[PDB]
Amino acid sequence: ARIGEMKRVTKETNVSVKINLDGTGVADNSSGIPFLDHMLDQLASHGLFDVHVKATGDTHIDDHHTNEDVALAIGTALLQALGDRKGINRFGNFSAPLDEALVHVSLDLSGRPHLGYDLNIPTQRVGKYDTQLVEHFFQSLVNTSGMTLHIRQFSGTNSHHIIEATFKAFARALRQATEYDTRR
Amino acid sequence: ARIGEMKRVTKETNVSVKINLDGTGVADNSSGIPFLDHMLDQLASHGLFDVHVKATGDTHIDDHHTNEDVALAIGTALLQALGDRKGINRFGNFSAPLDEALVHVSLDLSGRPHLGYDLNIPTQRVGKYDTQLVEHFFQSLVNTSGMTLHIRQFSGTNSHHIIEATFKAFARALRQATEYDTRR
Amino acid sequence: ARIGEMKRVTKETNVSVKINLDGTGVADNSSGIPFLDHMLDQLASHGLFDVHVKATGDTHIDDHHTNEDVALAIGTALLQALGDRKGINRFGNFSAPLDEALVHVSLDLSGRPHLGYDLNIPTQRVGKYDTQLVEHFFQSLVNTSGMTLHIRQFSGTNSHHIIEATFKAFARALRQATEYDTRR
Amino acid sequence: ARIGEMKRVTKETNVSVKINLDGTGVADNSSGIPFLDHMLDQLASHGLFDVHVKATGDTHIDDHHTNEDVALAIGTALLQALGDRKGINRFGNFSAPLDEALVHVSLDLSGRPHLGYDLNIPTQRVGKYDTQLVEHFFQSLVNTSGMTLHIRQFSGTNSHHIIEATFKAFARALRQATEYDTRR
Amino acid sequence: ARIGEMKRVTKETNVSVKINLDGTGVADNSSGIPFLDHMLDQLASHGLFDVHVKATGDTHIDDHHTNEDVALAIGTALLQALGDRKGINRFGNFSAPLDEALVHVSLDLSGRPHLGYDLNIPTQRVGKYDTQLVEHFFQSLVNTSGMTLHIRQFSGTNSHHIIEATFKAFARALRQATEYDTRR
Amino acid sequence: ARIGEMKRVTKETNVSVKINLDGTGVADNSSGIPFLDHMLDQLASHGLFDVHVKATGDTHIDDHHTNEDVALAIGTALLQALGDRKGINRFGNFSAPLDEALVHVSLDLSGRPHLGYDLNIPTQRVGKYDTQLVEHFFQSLVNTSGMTLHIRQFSGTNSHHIIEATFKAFARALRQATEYDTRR
Ligand SMILES: O=P(O)(O)OC[C@H](O)[C@@H](O)c1cnc[nH]1
Ligand SMILES: O=P(O)(O)OC[C@H](O)[C@@H](O)c1cnc[nH]1
Ligand SMILES: O=P(O)(O)OC[C@H](O)[C@@H](O)c1cnc[nH]1
Ligand SMILES: O=P(O)(O)OC[C@H](O)[C@@H](O)c1cnc[nH]1
Ligand SMILES: O=P(O)(O)OC[C@H](O)[C@@H](O)c1cnc[nH]1
Ligand SMILES: O=P(O)(O)OC[C@H](O)[C@@H](O)c1cnc[nH]1
Ligand SMILES: [Mn+2]
Ligand SMILES: [Mn+2]
Ligand SMILES: [Mn+2]
Ligand SMILES: [Mn+2]
Ligand SMILES: [Mn+2]
Ligand SMILES: [Mn+2]
Ligand SMILES: [Mn+2]
Ligand SMILES: [Mn+2]
Ligand SMILES: [Mn+2]
Ligand SMILES: [Mn+2]
Ligand SMILES: [Mn+2]
Ligand SMILES: [Mn+2]
Repeated sequence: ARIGEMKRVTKETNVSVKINLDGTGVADNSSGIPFLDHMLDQLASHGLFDVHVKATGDTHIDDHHTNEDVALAIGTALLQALGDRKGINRFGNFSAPLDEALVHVSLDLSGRPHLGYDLNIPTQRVGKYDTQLVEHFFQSLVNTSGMTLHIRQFSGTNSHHIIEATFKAFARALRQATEYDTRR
Repeated sequence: ARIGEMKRVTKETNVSVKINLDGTGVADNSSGIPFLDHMLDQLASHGLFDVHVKATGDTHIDDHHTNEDVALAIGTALLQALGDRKGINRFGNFSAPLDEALVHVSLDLSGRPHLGYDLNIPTQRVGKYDTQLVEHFFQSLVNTSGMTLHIRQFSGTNSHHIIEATFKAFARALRQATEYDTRR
Repeated sequence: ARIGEMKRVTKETNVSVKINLDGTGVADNSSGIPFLDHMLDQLASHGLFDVHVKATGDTHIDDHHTNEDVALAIGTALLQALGDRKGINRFGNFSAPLDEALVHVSLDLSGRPHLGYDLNIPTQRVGKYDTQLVEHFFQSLVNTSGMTLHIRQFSGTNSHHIIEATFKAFARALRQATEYDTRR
Repeated sequence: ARIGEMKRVTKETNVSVKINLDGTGVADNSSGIPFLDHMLDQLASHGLFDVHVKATGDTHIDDHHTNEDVALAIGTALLQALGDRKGINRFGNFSAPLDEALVHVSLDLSGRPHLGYDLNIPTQRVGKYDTQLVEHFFQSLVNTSGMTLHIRQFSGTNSHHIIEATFKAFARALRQATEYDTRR
Repeated sequence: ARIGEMKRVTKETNVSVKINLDGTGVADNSSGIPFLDHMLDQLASHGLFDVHVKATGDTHIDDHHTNEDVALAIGTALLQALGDRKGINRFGNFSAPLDEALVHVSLDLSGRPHLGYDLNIPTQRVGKYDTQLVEHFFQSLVNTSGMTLHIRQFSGTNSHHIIEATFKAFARALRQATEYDTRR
Repeated sequence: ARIGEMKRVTKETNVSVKINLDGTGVADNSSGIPFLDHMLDQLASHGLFDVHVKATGDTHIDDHHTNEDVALAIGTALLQALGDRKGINRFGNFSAPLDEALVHVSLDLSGRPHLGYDLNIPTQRVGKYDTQLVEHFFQSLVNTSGMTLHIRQFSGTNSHHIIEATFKAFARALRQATEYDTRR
């Protein structure tokens, strides 16, 4: 089983993260940000990873520094879990709906970081969560993990539906790229 | 008296609902969402139904899952109260103002679900309540009850006035369609 | 083997339907509408289902009531064949060409009905079949089965080619979503 | 193992080609055109075919006649390797990135030739290779093999990145369509 | 060492301020406004001033009166610390980035107050802090200190990044203008 | 003296690089690309670094793979030379002309990679060198070194003048950011 780990402490935040790439979908996510915990459960449920996050930070300023440090920690742990990368599929591709929304995702585990982001989120807040932090989460994840990632919206109107469909399609495309390629 | 009931429990919410179609306007509505309780009182007061709702949920994420599960429960209870549908008017139609706002409603108790929605709500929050949830409430209600519904705005500026006039006109059109047609 | 059945008789039509989700591609389709029989054979041939339809109706008015009642019967039989839905893939996705035409399909077996339809069919009749009935067929199927469905055109000019490519891509995406997920 | 062969000699060129559809990714490509050799290596590496090309021609006029005759020879050898086409998947579909570029490919091994081409290459030369020859290569390949092919660009800026991503996505979609379908 | 002081009490607020122009970067900032404390720490860290603020006010109306009175107090203390202004550089100029944002600042310690402000902040709230108060802060500071100030945005998208880059560039330009000019 | 080193060998290229941050302007640059050697001499001459590059590659395809691998090696060696980064200026800023051209540069040695690129180069080739490789050079350098970089054109017409003025302004801004800050 490919298991990666990371711990990071600064003057703003304290973060611990653990990821299993050959899991059964166990989730235990307790950051300081309740809506982000709901999205990280989708990564376990539709990708079948084991995911565990614990974090405390400076949320009386805002949620920005806690959102950034958690995303950096997940990228580092994924790069440690993958290792040599011998014998994997390496590419993944999927489109996923939630009622009237639909999002398309493709990625490549290349060693070269890049983000292409093309979403149109029509409100500024979902509950207490700020909607500019969705794009900042994915940009910090690709910088520490070294992946090429493209995200593109086909339709949708409700803001809760659009974000949750992104995290569903991302989970299924990442599951495809990390599985072993039994050859032709 | 035509009385319908429903109870639904999931990992997000716990909901109980009871509706009387031949009532005197008794209201007892205690969801977790205070502005939605104020709108459900209009359904009892202007339609003369008896309406009772009790709900608890996961409102520290947001109000979305609690708003959706309550609406599904009301649609199921209405379909159980109606039964065979022998001898009713079946169609209803009404327009209702509140100061400078005016909304037109027509519906048909057909067995075929459809929503046509045409409102223009100019702010994002009324009190703590999110304004995209008005359209999600009516879409969940027509899917479990099987009704054809059309809603169209003629004028209006204040957001509180526009939503409360929708729930007034809906109540008077539903009262017309469920009453017995003493024949010509 | 997951097998679903339905019989419906009204003052307009008489319909019998049977579907096997673990089939070998046996087709026996005899509605009153010859072009619709040719499309239902594609569902058996490219999805590997067993499909059987028998229908008579009031085709001297037009084909509308017979087209609607057959589609409702197929949705009910699919919902009975699926049952609990334990252990399936649940999502499906595919794009299919026929000469110069190309159509993209994605779906989710959710319990929440919705149709997104985006085709541009350039003539009014193919043989004797009316081209507005393509959209009415898919809307009746999602209302009884409870599925989320999105259909989108990428290119194409000939009307026979565009409709037949829709039914090919739909068959391959439905085969993906009903198969058992041997886990990671 | 399905192996196809072809030899063609005219007053312009001399060409020999050999392809294995059940290979391990062995490449030995020596045409007179160095950039085209680099693209043919991608077909072996990402599709897992065995590919061997040897060619000499009249490259002091230009590269046009050598580029056309090699493409015709590959189409003939693929049609000989496939034979009866009993029991294959027959359809294939994939999207592939390279940094900021992304291209979508779908195809069908039908017996009816057609090309849909939609790329936007922003310079006239990559090294010594002329960029109008990319479209001429794919048009000659579909005429001798008899396949339906669609190619469409989603993003990209660098000319080397756009062409190499086309040959990657084409390789993965062709691998899907030639594999045996173990039935449902 | 050039040290300036100020105390101001009204029926709205109570404010105490102390600034050292020849400091080592010691910060002790406790206003009633948490996001403004985070920006005042940047003034100590990148300009190497010693800065100390203590304030209480009427924040149950809003943050406006507390934001205005703190800014007036800082301008007065800077004018007392500078004194005669013999032998200083008097002018300062700097451009500073933070990820995708970039802001240009130039100023002159002239005795004539003026503000030129050209920022485009795309949301209304960062955490609890209102974004119209950024411009009101700088206008009150130049009126009591008597400085000419110009602020201009070159790029940027995230609201937290744009404001924090303004306070970084302002700190480095003010450090340049208050240092002693060892002559040519 | 802060000295960094790197050696990288792949199936495309062979590269060796050495950089001194406290140098006297000694240059010894022998890649396979003659115009790129002329630009690397500007980095020694105007920034006062010592720079040494040796490379061989696959330039009969094109110059792309050799241009990319050299840029990656320089970024790694700079990150090794900097180390802890205690006591440096960390920011740099400069604008530089060459006849009718003028380019503005600012950067920050942050640990977070980002490139903003805004040039308009009016021809496709300068000598034998391809002009799309200027942007690819700077993107590979910021990914291995972890710097924030912004480049913006103010005027210019001749292609040789525009590129050489970029490399002059970059050299003077990097010299500023790596020097020791004798404190205030
Ligand atoms: O079981 P699902 O994966 O379909 O989860 C849907 C839930 O009800 C909830 O996550 C949701 C419903 N609408 C937005 N979010
Ligand atoms: O008695 P009414 O039905 O007219 O209720 C009006 C109330 O004052 C209140 O519901 C309201 C007034 N304006 C918006 N809402
Ligand atoms: O064998 P296929 O699946 O390619 O069927 C094609 C048939 O010839 C026919 O269905 C058709 C050809 N053009 C439109 N329809
Ligand atoms: O190993 P890869 O498949 O990612 O090959 C990338 C190579 O470095 C090279 O083919 C390339 C890099 N950029 C354009 N071409
Ligand atoms: O050390 P820095 O000056 O780069 O501070 C950056 C911090 O992480 C934080 O202030 C920040 C990061 N993004 C916005 N704010
Ligand atoms: O001495 P300089 O730095 O001005 O170098 C100018 C040279 O003549 C040469 O590099 C040049 C002149 N025009 C373009 N390049
Ligand atoms: Mn940030
Ligand atoms: Mn949800
Ligand atoms: Mn919902
Ligand atoms: Mn009211
Ligand atoms: Mn109808
Ligand atoms: Mn046909
Ligand atoms: Mn030709
Ligand atoms: Mn290449
Ligand atoms: Mn004021
Ligand atoms: Mn910050
Ligand atoms: Mn490259
Ligand atoms: Mn020169």
